[PDB]
Amino acid sequence: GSLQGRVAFITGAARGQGRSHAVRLAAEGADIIACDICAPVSASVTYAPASPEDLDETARLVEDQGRKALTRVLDVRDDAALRELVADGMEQFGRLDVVVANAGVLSWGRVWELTDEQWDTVIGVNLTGTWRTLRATVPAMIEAGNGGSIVVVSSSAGLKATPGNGHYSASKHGLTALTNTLAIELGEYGIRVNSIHPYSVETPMIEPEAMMEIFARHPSFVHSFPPMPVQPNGFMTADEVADVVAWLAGDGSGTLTGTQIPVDKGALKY
Amino acid sequence: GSLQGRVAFITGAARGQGRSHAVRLAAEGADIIACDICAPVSASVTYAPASPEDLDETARLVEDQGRKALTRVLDVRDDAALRELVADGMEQFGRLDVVVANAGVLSWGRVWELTDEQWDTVIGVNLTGTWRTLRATVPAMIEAGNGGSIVVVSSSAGLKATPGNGHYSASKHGLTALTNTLAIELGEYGIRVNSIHPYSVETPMIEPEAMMEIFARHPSFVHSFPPMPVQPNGFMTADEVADVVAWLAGDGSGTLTGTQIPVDKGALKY
Amino acid sequence: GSLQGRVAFITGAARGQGRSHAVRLAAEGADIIACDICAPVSASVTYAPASPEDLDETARLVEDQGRKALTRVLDVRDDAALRELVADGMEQFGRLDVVVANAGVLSWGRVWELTDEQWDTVIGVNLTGTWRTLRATVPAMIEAGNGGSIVVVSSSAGLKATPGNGHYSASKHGLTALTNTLAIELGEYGIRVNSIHPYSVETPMIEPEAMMEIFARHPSFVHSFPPMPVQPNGFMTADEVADVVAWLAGDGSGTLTGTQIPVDKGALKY
Amino acid sequence: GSLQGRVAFITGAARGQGRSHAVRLAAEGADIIACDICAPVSASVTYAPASPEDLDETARLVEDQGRKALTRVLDVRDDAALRELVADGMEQFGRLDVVVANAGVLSWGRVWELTDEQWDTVIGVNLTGTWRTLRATVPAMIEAGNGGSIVVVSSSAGLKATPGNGHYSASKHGLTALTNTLAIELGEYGIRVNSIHPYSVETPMIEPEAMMEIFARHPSFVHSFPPMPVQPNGFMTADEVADVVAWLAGDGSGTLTGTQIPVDKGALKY
Ligand SMILES: NC(=O)c1ccc[n+]([C@@H]2O[C@H](COP(=O)([O-])OP(=O)(O)OC[C@H]3O[C@@H](n4cnc5c(N)ncnc54)[C@H](O)[C@@H]3O)[C@@H](O)[C@H]2O)c1
Ligand SMILES: NC(=O)c1ccc[n+]([C@@H]2O[C@H](COP(=O)([O-])OP(=O)(O)OC[C@H]3O[C@@H](n4cnc5c(N)ncnc54)[C@H](O)[C@@H]3O)[C@@H](O)[C@H]2O)c1
Ligand SMILES: NC(=O)c1ccc[n+]([C@@H]2O[C@H](COP(=O)([O-])OP(=O)(O)OC[C@H]3O[C@@H](n4cnc5c(N)ncnc54)[C@H](O)[C@@H]3O)[C@@H](O)[C@H]2O)c1
Ligand SMILES: NC(=O)c1ccc[n+]([C@@H]2O[C@H](COP(=O)([O-])OP(=O)(O)OC[C@H]3O[C@@H](n4cnc5c(N)ncnc54)[C@H](O)[C@@H]3O)[C@@H](O)[C@H]2O)c1
Repeated sequence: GSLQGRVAFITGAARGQGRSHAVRLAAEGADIIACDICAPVSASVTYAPASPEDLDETARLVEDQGRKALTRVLDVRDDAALRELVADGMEQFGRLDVVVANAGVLSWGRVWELTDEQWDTVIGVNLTGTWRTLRATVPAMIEAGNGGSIVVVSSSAGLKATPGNGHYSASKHGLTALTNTLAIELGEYGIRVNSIHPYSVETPMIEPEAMMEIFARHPSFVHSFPPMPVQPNGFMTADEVADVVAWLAGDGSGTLTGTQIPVDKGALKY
Repeated sequence: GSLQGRVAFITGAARGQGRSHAVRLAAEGADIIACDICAPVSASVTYAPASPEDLDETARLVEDQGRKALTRVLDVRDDAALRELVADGMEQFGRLDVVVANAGVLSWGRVWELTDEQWDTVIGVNLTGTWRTLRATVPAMIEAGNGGSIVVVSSSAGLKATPGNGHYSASKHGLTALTNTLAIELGEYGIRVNSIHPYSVETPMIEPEAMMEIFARHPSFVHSFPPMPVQPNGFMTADEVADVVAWLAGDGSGTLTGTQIPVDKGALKY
Repeated sequence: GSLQGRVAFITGAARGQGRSHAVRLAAEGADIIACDICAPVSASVTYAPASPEDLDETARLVEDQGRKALTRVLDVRDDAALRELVADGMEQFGRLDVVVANAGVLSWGRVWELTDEQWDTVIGVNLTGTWRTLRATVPAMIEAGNGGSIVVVSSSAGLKATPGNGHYSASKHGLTALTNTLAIELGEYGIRVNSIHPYSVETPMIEPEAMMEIFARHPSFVHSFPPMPVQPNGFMTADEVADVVAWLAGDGSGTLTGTQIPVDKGALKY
Repeated sequence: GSLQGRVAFITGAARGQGRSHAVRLAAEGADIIACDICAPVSASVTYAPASPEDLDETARLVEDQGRKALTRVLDVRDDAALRELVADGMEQFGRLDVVVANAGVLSWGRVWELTDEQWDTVIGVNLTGTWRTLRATVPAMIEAGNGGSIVVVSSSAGLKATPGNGHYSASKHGLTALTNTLAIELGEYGIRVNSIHPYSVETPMIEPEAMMEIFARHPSFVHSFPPMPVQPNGFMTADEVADVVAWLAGDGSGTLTGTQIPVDKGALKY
């Protein structure tokens, strides 16, 4: 496979896109270090939470590919827990080639109506939590000496801010900037850093209830959420997003660092 | 008198660019609500801090333009302080036409070498603090019913992330997103929201030794910091930045909302 | 006035936006060199053409501002005619401070359905014609030695390409590039170069029959043409576009070169 | 292989990037239609031209992959030649799945110093010739009814214009626009359209002598041409660009349409 004998570290791997990346990267030959908070993060995040069962199942799916999975329940806002998982992973697998910084949360409210808890939770998990993930993994990837590839999961909202979630758009634009700063800073080490910007991926993060409420109260907001030109009905799958991550993780994308890749089937073109 | 009889609320107004905006908007006719921490923000911010004398100085300069100045020492991370200043300001002036969210801080370190204090300070002042400023002022502007103009001070690093300051670049990209989400959400209220992206402005924030050290350690980082094509030697002034803020604040820029204006004499073109 | 004693050269000045710039820059104190083809460009351009009477009217409006107008019927694709008008303008006024490259045409068709005529006309007037305008005017501005400001009229379709007019979108993206290349090349001469990107300006170019037909045949294209957030009904006026041009033309925008200014009341945010 | 039983049409296939794409897509299992002017395009293009022999070598390299090659000497500016090659191609192969519009030329000069020959050659080949290529191929792809993937070769200068070649930067920005217009127009047909933006690729197009002449006269222009952060010395190869084209051509990129992919090893981040 394109990743035979390599090792990837993936956050938010309990379900959804994170699980898809873990399984796909395993299918490509990588052993997997995977973590997820496996719990509701906040009263302000109103869709269904991931469970520890979900993470165990990612691990079974990785093992089904003939690979090894080290999994752990942790919060990416918990620096000590991240350091320890990285250390345990390096002891078990001995190298670190791919990082997928994927854990995130979403909530909704107009900028001046957002609460402290809404703000702090989204900025804290999405932006600070990603930074902590990067700070914990980068030294191990440098020390391993094999170069590497880091994929930061931003959002289409990380390139074009959307109404009703300025805190989420801010967190995700912040991720675009981290990706690009880190691409410059890690160039000399042979480590590439790129970001993906998905749209309309069918996971529990998309709460149809929340969207209907937003468009009910502010009908003009619909103009920020158009159909996808090459798939004008319904949603893309988490596995489809994993096609992009697999390619970025491997040598086929050796010419890309600092790129913002929209995974949106054309929606950002409208 | 492009702003005759109007009221502007400005953060970080003790000195530097914030001072220049206060005095200019005053000379255009606006009375001024202005605030600043007037103290060191963090050991991690190594250049000289502003003083309470600086903010009194801004107040006197505004008064010399024939206008009123309400000033206060507060931290933009202190929500109650912000709310109280907005309330006292509305009591005194009865309207709010312009917000210039200008308070900010800078420090330097590669992404994986940043400390919790460096990160938390930059994200908390620049991103969260700006959000708190917007949340505290937007409802007064809506209630006044005269529409208005909000200027968010981002940076050239909020459009093109730079090496050695990923936290700062993230904070300022986050501000780009806040500007654009807010522009959409406030359009129906007749309030325009735009961001400026300065480069090389002569204020204490760019005392040169930090940058000298960064380049000495990481020589390749110089490529991210080119000359300004229309001023290839030296620095732009804080009063030059206030020309742009003055035009965005007033009606001459009525066709602009959601725009990112580089104030860089062309440096972003390189 | 902000442009007192200065001289501006404006193309497509017979009506619409170009007329509004001519009259506005005259009100600011500038003398005006104004030109327009005053004729239908092509059978492929289906809205009403400008007439010589239109250009004489622009001249009368300039003269009512107390300023002088040199006007000339010419085609921006005609190099000799451009060179001759620049020369006559320098003989009359002895200087050249502002250039507004505004002449433009529009037609509609899907990429693979466009005719040679449709393509050649739009590329030829918009992209090549603007280039000829800059080549003919830039040497005179340099020679005069007072620095200057050049405004290139692109479109929102010069930043975000639209369906049904790939030729026009390509021409206007070409103008964004020309603006930026020229800004770098002219920096050393003290000449600023910026582009404006309007949307939904009420001129004959936007007679609604063509757009109505495009939408009826290709209904999904409607997603590319959202409302303006701060003006969700109707169109902006040519005089409103002239507010931005006037500011760019003068010293208040001395910190801007190489900037792309959307004049769209927020529409590109959606 | 990923493109087994499919057909790809490639322009500029005599050598350099175009040859790399033809041989790679053949290795993935596609039969090839390939064409090239195999002659000097213009006195204004000063580096060595491709030869008919170059194109025959490409054909052999395709046949070595065990695939069929239909090749033809033609100018992409020549519409009848394109239609006839497309027609012969469909008769021979029966379908058309991938188009790589790669033919291009480069020359150098400041905007107001460019000759008519310089301008007309670069716009005619790069912008108009690419348009003609798309207009000739898109109908055949639609009629075949299998969807498809179209790759437009722009340049880093199609994202960030460069000094000394405003005409080339304009032509390549125009290609960005064509890509995105076409992505919206072709979505309903299951045809994806994406653009690549390479930098520093080792082909005859990079003439060390012309660069040295440019920097000799205008030293400040060097700031637009930085090193590649993940390959700070030397050039990337044509085969490395072909990794990106092979991925875009195939189903692994099914989530991408309207994307601008920089192929620059990070250079655009500086
Ligand atoms: N669903 C979409 O349409 C969409 C679009 C663009 C971007 N995104 C982003 O994609 C990424 C994956 O989201 P998803 O769609 O699979 O949704 P999801 O909610 O199903 O998956 C996110 C996972 O992250 C975990 N997580 C949340 N906070 C965490 C924390 N503090 N520490 C550790 N783990 C945490 C969750 O438990 C969950 O398992 C997220 O970053 C999200 O913002 C989603
Ligand atoms: N100087 C530059 O080159 C440059 C370039 C681009 C952007 N910026 C941005 O411009 C803005 C103004 O900075 P400047 O150049 O005038 O530097 P400065 O340090 O001279 O001024 C910033 C002011 O903000 C105040 N401030 C900092 N943290 C605060 C807090 N928590 N609460 C209240 N006040 C606080 C400071 O006391 C100071 O008076 C900042 O947002 C900065 O990030 C500066
Ligand atoms: N109307 C809009 O909504 C809109 C939006 C974005 C950009 N634009 C651009 O604004 C600019 C001004 O257009 P407008 O809206 O005022 O439309 P308009 O057609 O009323 O004005 C354009 C003027 O350019 C002149 N012209 C056309 N081809 C010429 C040529 N070859 N040589 C000399 N003159 C020529 C015309 O005769 C006409 O007077 C154009 O470049 C157009 O592409 C318009
Ligand atoms: N080399 C670089 O660094 C670089 C960087 C960015 C983009 N590009 C672009 O990549 C593409 C490939 O260029 P390359 O680097 O392989 O250079 P190249 O000159 O080796 O290849 C270009 C090929 O296109 C052919 N061609 C030129 N004009 C033609 C016409 N009118 N009709 C048919 N064929 C024609 C040439 O004969 C040549 O074989 C071009 O579009 C170029 O602009 C190159």
